[PDB]
Amino acid sequence: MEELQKSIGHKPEPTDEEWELIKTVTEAHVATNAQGSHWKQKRKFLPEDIGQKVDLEAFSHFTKIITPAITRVVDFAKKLPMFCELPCEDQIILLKGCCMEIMSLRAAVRYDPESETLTLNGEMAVTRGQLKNGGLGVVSDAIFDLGMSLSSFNLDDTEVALLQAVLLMSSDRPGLACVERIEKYQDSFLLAFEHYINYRKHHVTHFWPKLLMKVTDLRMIGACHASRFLHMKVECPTELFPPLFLEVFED
Ligand SMILES: Cc1cc(OCC(=O)O)cc(C)c1Cc1ccc(O)c(C(C)C)c1
Repeated sequence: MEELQKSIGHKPEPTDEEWELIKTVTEAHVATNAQGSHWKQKRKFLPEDIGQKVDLEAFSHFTKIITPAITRVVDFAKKLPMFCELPCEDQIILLKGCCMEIMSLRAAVRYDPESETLTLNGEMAVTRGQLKNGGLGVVSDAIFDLGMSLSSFNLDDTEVALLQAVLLMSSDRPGLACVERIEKYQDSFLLAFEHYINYRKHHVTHFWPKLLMKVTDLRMIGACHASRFLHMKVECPTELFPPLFLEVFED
C-alpha cells in the first residue's frame, strides 16, 4: 500500500517484518564493528611524523590493520541470511564489490571534528594528510569530506547497518548471476531503511534523498580506490600487500 500512503502524506514506519530485518542487520553490524559508545578513548593517534610517491612508513601501518577490517566486512555479510541464500560465486563478487565502500563508510562515521581525524579498525586515528600520503591519495579526501558531511546526519548503528546492506546487495556488480534476486534483497533493505527513517524523524529536510546521495559517493570512493590500487601496485611491490588485501581488490 506504499504509493497511496505516501501520496496522502503518511510517513510509514517499519512493519513487524521490517523490524525483524532491522534487528538482524543492526546486530550484524554491531558485532563486526569494533567497540561502541567508547571508540574515542580507545583510539591511538598516529605519530604526526608518519605520513608527512607513497610514504612507505605510513603505507606499512595501514597494511597491518587492513586485513582485520576486511575480515570484519565479510563477518558482517555472513550474519545476513539473504547473503547466505546466494551462490558461492555471487557472494564473492558482492564482497569484492562492497568491501572498500563499507570500510570507508565505517571510517567516515568515526570522523571527529575536534582532532580532525578518522578512526581505522576502531584503534588507529589518522588525519587527512596522513591517510592521503600513506597511499590513498585523493581517496583520503573523499572519505574525509564524506565523514565531515555525515556529522549532520547523526546516523545510528541501525542506519549505518542498513546503508551497509544496501551497498552489499548491488545487482549492478559485473559478473553477478543473481541480478533479480539481489535486487529483491536491496529493495527490501531500502524499504526498511526508509521506514526506519520515517520512524527516526531526523530534523533534516529531504533526509532520505540526501542519504541516497551518500550511497552514490561511497560507490565513487570504491571505484576510485580501485584506481588508486593500480597506482600503488606500481609505487610499491606486491610484497607489501597482505594476501587478503590482494584477494579482494584484484581480479
Ligand atoms: C586501513 C583502513 C581500514 C578501514 O576500516 C575501518 C573499520 O572497518 O572499521 C577503513 C579505511 C578507509 C582504511 C584505510 C585504507 C583503505 C584501503 C587501502 O587500500 C588503504 C591503503 C593505504 C593500504 C588504506
